[PDB]
Amino acid sequence: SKLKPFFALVRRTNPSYGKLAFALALSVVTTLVSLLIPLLTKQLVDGFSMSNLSGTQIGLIALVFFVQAGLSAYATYALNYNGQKIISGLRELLWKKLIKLPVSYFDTNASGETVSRVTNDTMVVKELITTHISGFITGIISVIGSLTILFIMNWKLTLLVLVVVPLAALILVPIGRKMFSISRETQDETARFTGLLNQILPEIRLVKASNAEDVEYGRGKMGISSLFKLGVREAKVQSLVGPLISLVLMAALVAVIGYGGMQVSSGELTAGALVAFILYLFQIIMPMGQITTFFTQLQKSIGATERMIEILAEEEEDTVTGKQIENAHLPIQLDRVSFGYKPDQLILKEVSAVIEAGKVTAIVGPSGGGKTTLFKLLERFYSPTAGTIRLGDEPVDTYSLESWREHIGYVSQESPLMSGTIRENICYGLERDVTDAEIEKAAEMAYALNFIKELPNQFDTEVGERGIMLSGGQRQRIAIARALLRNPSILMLDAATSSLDSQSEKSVQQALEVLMEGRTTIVIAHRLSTVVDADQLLFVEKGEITGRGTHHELMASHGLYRDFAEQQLKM
Amino acid sequence: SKLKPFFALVRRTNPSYGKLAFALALSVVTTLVSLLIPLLTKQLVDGFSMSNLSGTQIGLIALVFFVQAGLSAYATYALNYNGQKIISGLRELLWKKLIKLPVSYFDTNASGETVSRVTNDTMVVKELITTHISGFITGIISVIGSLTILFIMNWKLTLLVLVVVPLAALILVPIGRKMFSISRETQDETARFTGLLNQILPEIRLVKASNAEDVEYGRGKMGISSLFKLGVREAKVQSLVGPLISLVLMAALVAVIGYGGMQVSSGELTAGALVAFILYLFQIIMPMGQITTFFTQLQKSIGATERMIEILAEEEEDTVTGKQIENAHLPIQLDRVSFGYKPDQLILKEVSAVIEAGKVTAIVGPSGGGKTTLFKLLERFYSPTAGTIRLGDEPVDTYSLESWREHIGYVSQESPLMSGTIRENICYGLERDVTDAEIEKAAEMAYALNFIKELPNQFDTEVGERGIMLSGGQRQRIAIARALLRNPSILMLDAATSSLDSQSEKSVQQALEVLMEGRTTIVIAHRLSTVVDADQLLFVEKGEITGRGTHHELMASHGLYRDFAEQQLKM
Repeated sequence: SKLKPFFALVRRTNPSYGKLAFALALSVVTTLVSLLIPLLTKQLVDGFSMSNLSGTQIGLIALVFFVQAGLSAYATYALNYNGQKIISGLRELLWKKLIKLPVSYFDTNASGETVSRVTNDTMVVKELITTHISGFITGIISVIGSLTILFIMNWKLTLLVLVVVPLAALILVPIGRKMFSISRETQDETARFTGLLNQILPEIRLVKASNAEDVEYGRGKMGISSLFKLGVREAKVQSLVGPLISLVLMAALVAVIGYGGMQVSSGELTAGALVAFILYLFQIIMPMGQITTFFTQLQKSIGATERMIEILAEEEEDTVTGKQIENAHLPIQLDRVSFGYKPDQLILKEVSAVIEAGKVTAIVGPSGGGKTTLFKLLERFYSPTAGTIRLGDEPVDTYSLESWREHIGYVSQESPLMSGTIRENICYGLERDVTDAEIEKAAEMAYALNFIKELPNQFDTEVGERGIMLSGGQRQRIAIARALLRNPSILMLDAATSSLDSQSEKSVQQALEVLMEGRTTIVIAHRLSTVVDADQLLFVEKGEITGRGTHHELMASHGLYRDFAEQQLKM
Repeated sequence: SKLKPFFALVRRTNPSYGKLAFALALSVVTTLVSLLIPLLTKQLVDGFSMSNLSGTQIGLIALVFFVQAGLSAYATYALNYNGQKIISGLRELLWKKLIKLPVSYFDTNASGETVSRVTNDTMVVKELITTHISGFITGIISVIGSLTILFIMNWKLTLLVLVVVPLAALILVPIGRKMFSISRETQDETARFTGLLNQILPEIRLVKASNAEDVEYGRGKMGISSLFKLGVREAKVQSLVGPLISLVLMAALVAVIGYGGMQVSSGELTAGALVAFILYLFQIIMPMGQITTFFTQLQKSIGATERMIEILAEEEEDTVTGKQIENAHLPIQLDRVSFGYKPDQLILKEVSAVIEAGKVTAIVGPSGGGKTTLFKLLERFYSPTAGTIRLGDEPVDTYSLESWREHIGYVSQESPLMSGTIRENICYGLERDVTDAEIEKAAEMAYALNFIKELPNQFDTEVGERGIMLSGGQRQRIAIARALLRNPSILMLDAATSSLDSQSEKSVQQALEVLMEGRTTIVIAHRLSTVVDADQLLFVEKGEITGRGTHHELMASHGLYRDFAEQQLKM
């Protein structure tokens, strides 16, 4: 059944089903060659006297090894190469989907867990396909055909003793499991002792100050004594297991080998059959581990595939919405917007607001209310189900979300840089324009080129893999220049105006007030600089609008009664 | 040479020599028995038909096996039991040392590395001693005896073949090493890709703002392409190495046992000898690897051995210093006190100050000032070298430090508590007095019976692993109450007064003041409650005494002014 999802995925990785079959059959004939190997040695033993035909048989055996090696090598290379093509396809599709579609909240599920899933689960799937789909088939064919050749070579003989030996081995194994259990308890208790020590040391200050080194020495002694008793336990078990292991194993080996010798010395027809038997039981034992490993890893592989298809399931979309985009200059309207999170959580309720077009307007929200949610609603990652943010007499959703975000003036103080150089900022500003060679021209025009440390270079200025060797204000003004470059039509502001002085704060304030004056400006912050800057301001509390109007007597009085208490809470 | 420190440490262990000798000789006996084993099988197989007397012979085989197993078991039990005894001795010595002598500075080295040192190095030493000394002697004996009896068995034919086969194995090994290295290069690029994805992920919100989804899709595709490139090389190397490994190993084994069979059909010196040789050959594989293991872990542990003596190296002093402490109510004097963390560092320079008996004391310190080291040397954890700290005309260096230490009391900022219950703190308030059964009544006197009458249980109420069951305020109050009761002479702390408000702050302040109408106090906190409760107010700057005099006028003029007024403005 799970083969259905597994094959669905490998079908999503579409083009190598014939080469894989080639590889599998070549591996099969490889194992058959390995089966052949003993018999030529058997003939060699049969010759036994002269060197000429013995030399010919040596030639044959060397040739057959060489064929086995070459063909097996080709099979393995083909298998792994195809598998790496497969894994390339998997990662390509997965990354494409995972970046393109899934709107913000899904990556809100987790951060490192997703990329971890991708990496490790892809690796497991690939190793599975190539190594284990080889190994299981080759080994099972090997072992069944091998016991068959044993039946042919040996009757109701020294193959029966062989098959009863692992009976005793299975009787053996649980003893090793018990040893493993005691070992587990051992590192468990050692970790306990380590934790006790970790607790004790940092407070050595109070320990000494109390003159209580003696009771602590006693605590250590107790812990050590407990570890000592457990060590004695492990000792007893280890001693009664190990020699028992050696006993049973060596004894069974002696039984097998010496009973074969009993056959050969008796004149039974087993002397080159004996060398065949030893070689060939060797080839028998070699591949059992592969069988067991496949049996184990199948479960994890299938779970991984389930995870993969789960990640592939969900969907999102952006230009698909429409093309009804216009000049995008109209007041933003929130109409009875109640949609928040999952319809059963309901973090929002009927939130309605009117912000005039081309007007600087900020918001104020509580630390733990709905301010961040209203932020993510203005930036419109969430899909309003109950509420409606009115724009353009209801094409607000209808026109391309890509076109709308193409008008967005996104900015935030937290935002570091994408890895690389300064040019990549405007390359991100690319919208099939590339801004030609108006890139540095605009950098100059809007104050950005005046500022990145006298432009050490226009392209070689490496912003950093992470961006450490640059400060916050620098990157924030880089971003504001980027947004001014993109489209200076609709501006949002997280108000990246924090501790960047009174030089850079006013710098970005005039940047938004001059370059972005007539067009729409939206601010979200906590300080009074933004509330006095904005022409209109609204206030949000318990996930509901609780303030409106201009910001002079209105917001002063809004403060005075309750918002002043809120501010005093902030300080 | 290094065996001399090894012997010195295990001599610090002391009682084991004879028992270890017994065990080692027993293991030698066992390995000789193992050598003996297959000769019995050879006698049996050369017996040959006539399973009757074969019964007696195989019974002799069985008894030899049984005595081998039992002797080996006793050997292993003795080895591990003794080794655990040495581990006990080491752990007790390290713990007694570490807790008792090392003054705070040795811990200021750092914390976690020391406990990791302890646990891991003890484990390594145990494993070394017992497993690897036994194994090294066992293996050398086994392999040498094996080669000798193999001489005596087949001479020039079998030994030459056997010796030359590991020659081809050594030919093999470097290719396996190269495969391993390329595999490591493989995980290197996997981690590179992982880090790229990790970096890009919050950059998903950034790019969804920035609309460069195709740009990042491309970035991921180049990353995947690089991984695919490397995978091709990994594939080629794996394909080359694998078949070559199988080739050499299987073909050489063919050579060996087939030459045996060639001889067998040759009617040379054969039959059970083949059966004998086979057993001996396996008698090599179990020992061989152990040699390798011993040849590594030793040096590992020997460094641990060095590490051990290093911790054992440090020495320190206590109550063997002397005894002169009895009223402990004389003014303390700081006379030219000049010693930082190290004489060369000179964090502290000739600081001189006066504190009269019973006077409250408050110390004002900056973040970068030597305020912490000043407090630590008041704790007398920083040994005076040049300067002199003396109350009672320099007995500080004559009487025992711990004596002054019970005569003083301390509580820190965080003020955690010993793992366990209420009994931890109160019983730590014991100095052979045992404080009868008034501990709870005294706690009541010190306003500590609040959480006695909480009473989840008087003694059974347990705080958890660390003590998170309680809160900062209640832990602070219980600890201070108990310790101040325990030590009513000098009184000292860093004022663990916090956001524990006005109820806890005032209550604990008045309680400690009740503890000290006739007792001396000193505080180095960073607020103003203790200073206005203090009659002398002092400041530290650059490891130098400044800002002395009475609180109100003198501090407002100079002490509480200057940088303190500056940071008050910063408040």
